[PDB]
Amino acid sequence: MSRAYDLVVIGAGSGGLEAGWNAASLHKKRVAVIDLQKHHGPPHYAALGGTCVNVGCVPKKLMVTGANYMDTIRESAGFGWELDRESVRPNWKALIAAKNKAVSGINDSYEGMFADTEGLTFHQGFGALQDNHTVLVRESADPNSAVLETLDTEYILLATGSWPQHLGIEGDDLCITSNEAFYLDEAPKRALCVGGGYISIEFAGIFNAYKARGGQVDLAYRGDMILRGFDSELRKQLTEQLRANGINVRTHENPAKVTKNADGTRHVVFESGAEADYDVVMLAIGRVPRSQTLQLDKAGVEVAKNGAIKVDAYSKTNVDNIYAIGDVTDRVMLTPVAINEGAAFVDTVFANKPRATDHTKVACAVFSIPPMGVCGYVEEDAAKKYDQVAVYESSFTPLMHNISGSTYKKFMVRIVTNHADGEVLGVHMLGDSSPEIIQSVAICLKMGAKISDFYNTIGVHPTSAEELCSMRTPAYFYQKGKRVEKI
Amino acid sequence: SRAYDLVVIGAGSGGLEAGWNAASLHKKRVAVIDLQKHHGPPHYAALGGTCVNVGCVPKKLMVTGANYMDTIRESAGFGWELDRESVRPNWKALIAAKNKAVSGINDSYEGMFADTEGLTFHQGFGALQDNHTVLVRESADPNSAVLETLDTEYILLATGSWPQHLGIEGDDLCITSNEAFYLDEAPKRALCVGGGYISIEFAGIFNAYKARGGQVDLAYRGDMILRGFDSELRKQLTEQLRANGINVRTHENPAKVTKNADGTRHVVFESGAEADYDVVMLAIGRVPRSQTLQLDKAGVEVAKNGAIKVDAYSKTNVDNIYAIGDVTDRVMLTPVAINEGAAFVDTVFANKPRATDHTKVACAVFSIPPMGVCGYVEEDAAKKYDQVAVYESSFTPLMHNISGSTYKKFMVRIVTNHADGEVLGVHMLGDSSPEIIQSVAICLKMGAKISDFYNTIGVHPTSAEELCSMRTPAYFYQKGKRVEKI
Ligand SMILES: Cc1cc2nc3c(=O)[nH]c(=O)nc-3n(C[C@H](O)[C@H](O)[C@H](O)COP(=O)(O)OP(=O)(O)OC[C@H]3O[C@@H](n4cnc5c(N)ncnc54)[C@H](O)[C@H]3O)c2cc1C
Ligand SMILES: Cc1cc2nc3c(=O)[nH]c(=O)nc-3n(C[C@H](O)[C@H](O)[C@H](O)COP(=O)(O)OP(=O)(O)OC[C@H]3O[C@@H](n4cnc5c(N)ncnc54)[C@H](O)[C@H]3O)c2cc1C
Repeated sequence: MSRAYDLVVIGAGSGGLEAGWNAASLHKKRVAVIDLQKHHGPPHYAALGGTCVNVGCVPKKLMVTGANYMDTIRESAGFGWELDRESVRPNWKALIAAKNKAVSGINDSYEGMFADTEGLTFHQGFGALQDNHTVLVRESADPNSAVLETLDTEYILLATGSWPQHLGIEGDDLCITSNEAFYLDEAPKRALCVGGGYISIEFAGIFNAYKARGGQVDLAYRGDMILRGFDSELRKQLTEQLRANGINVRTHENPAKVTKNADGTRHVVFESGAEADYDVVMLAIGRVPRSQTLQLDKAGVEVAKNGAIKVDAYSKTNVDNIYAIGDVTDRVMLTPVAINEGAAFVDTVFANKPRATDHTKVACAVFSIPPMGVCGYVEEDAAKKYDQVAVYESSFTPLMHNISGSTYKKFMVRIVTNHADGEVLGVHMLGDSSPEIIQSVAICLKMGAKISDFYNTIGVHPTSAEELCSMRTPAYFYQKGKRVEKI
Repeated sequence: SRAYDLVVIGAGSGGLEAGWNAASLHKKRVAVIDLQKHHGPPHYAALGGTCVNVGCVPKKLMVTGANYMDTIRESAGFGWELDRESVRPNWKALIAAKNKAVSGINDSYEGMFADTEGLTFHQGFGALQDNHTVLVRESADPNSAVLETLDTEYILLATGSWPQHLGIEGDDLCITSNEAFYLDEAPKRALCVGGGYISIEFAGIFNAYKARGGQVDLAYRGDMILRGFDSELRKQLTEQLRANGINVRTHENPAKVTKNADGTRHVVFESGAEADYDVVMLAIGRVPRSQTLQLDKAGVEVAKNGAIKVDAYSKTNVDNIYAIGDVTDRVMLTPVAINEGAAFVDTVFANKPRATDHTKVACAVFSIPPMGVCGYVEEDAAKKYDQVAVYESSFTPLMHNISGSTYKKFMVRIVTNHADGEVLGVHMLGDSSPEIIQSVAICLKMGAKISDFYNTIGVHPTSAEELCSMRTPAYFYQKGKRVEKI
């Protein structure tokens, strides 16, 4: 045309593909999506479908599902299931092969999508900017490589995601990150997860279920407690449940130096001086916005210090026809948020239905064993926003577990309210099914539920979630930031 | 004045709520009567009620156990190697573990009466001599020994319900869920008669614990199991029941049951079909247990079937006699019984009249896989509103590509009033739907409309996030008539 394409998307991931397909399918726009690869795995790891499909949500969940069988096969003994317990063994190679066929199945569906959505096209290569109206598809991330394509477009959407952060330390190249974790051929007998975030804890559980019999999994983390940013009672009890299933949680610990040993194992010396030896050292310390090879200065797009592309409520940049979504904008790095921003962008730009994504009261899960589901503010946050805050709590060991022998499995729910009017500002739980229970709780929190709304619903019995409906009396309060006990 | 403020007959889910709140909160003298102090034969229930003893608590423990059959099966896909021909379910170990759990709850209740001043337990069959005198006797027989007499200002009858029997010959050789909890061996061939949640729940428990060559038959008169639930989910669940090995026999009803020389029972079906089974469990319905209470000499009205007629506030036609829970036959679930017990104590001793909302009650079926349901079924909703829109999803979770249980479809169906978008009912089939529905009911009590579901951001990867993903109706009921175009 007077512009060959309507939109060029860089990144065929969660947001990118939502954006790309609705603009084409619903609005009949000519959309080009660029990505580095068509199927998961090395060298790029992510591919069509993004990080979540390929080296993220979907494979980690199957791998956590697989890991959960260590506890359910142990637990069947208390309900009468007799089996030769000595014969039980995990097979990591069997897991990675089924995960690999599941993930490649998805990859093949996306190809089909493009095949029958007129106006939608996959362009493979490294996307980079020439100016706000020309996108280059290059052979490599290097600015000097052969340009394969030069796409002239009206609108540019940048949806390139995140990448694993590294440690500055000597030996970093002898460490893997979650990307490689998915493709290991043998499960580590001893593994060090470093970081205290959800990817670290989730991977500590997987390695723990699949390790060989004298194995050990350590999780090292700089802070005082893992999962900073979560409810602190929940973070204390998940540390105890983790410990109870054998992960050695070593807080205030950080790698100093990693050295290759003769046999292959790595030798970590910790900043404390402490040193040990592991098959695998996996760094899960952070995820950084992946903006650096796009040549954003060619179009003049502004980025933050950490690389986040700065965007307004509507995801637009400081260049009027360039928008950005997902992890590269560094707001809430979760797939369903990337998708939502993906959809709000097409309503705004092509459907003149201007929406901004609401990044408040976004629920999320940690698929540790046992998992967590969390939504809204933590009481220390609430205590510096509200005047009168009430904290309701409840703790119990599912009766099941007095029969299965994992008596350490306390289900726990913490509700944080604004005590002036009873509106629920946060709901935090630890225990099985909590990922599933919290979905619909977020529906209540977006509606503006009060604690009355919760204790007046008749419970479904016998369930864990019926605790939600039984917390009538506050456990303690915060009169103006200070933990009070009567308000 | 009277010796007692309240005499509760039936120390179950409703009555223990009612007696402990009136004593502990209001400082009343409450006398609570039950037939025994510990679960088990001969009366099965005991202090704590049918749920604690021969109900929700044991059954859920037995379903959780039944479920390991599926998870040890399914673990192979994720790389767990096991000597799979060594796996044997042991019933006696299940029942024992169950019995140890229930007895400990029974002992909690010993403790509760020990420290609540004013609450006491009196053991025997309670029966009415007039509207201020309750008599505790040795047995249901009117001419049995009167162990003690209680003079009271109010009476609350919370006596529950009991298995419905089939009038056929051989009915004396069928068991019901009461005896199912106390069986010695797993039945290898079991017949579960009934299309309801108890029938389907026990068929799934027997299917997992039976001996290797066995079979569970689920027989029902109707056309499809689980009358009252969403039809599509009744349709889907039957397949998944069959896929795990249950011979589901619809349009079937025992006509006659006889004993065989080895004490297996022989059933002659109304179809002329014939079959032998170790156990024939009648789970055809629950009937209000009002018949031994001598309600007639206190002038109390019962319905045809035996429900004690009570108004919104659980008050009978006799001003100081109330009845709550199953015996009133409003919604026979435990949290409703409990709720009515607290409402009654507010109405009578706090004089804050409350009445129980029996309208948007969520309920779960702990079948394999389970169900979580709440609100209107589209057929009912379409009778009340003339623009209903039905939304629906089903997907097989990826886990189940890898586990091999590819028959396990998760399914959610939302029924709305299309005019305002108010959500009238949410119906789910699949694992965790009991848990997910609890919070869906909170939404539904607060008046959630469908845009509230889909404007929420999803928690990925979970089945629950499908709730937030339905923007388009599948069809509609225009003025009672189904239409897919309004
Ligand atoms: C181990 C792990 C676990 C996770 N678990 C969860 C979970 O359970 N739930 C959840 O919601 N979130 C989870 N996430 C995060 C989730 O993956 C992301 O929020 C989501 O994928 C971000 O969407 P996005 O659109 O920003 O980018 P992505 O899906 O990251 O899209 C990135 C895409 O851009 C491509 N790309 C990059 N540079 C270029 C270029 N120059 N040219 C062309 N293409 C390029 C990448 O190859 C490509 O796949 C997890 C992530 C990890 C790593
Ligand atoms: C097999 C089965 C499974 C169930 N599963 C569930 C479930 O998972 N969830 C759920 O919510 N509900 C379930 N229910 C139903 C639930 O058990 C009942 O709705 C509930 O317990 C009834 O409460 P109630 O207070 O009316 O009476 P109950 O709890 O039945 O209490 C009855 C009490 O009355 C006593 N009694 C009777 N007559 C007399 C008398 N003359 N004198 C003295 N004592 C007397 C009984 O012995 C006694 O325990 C289940 C029921 C059954 C049987």
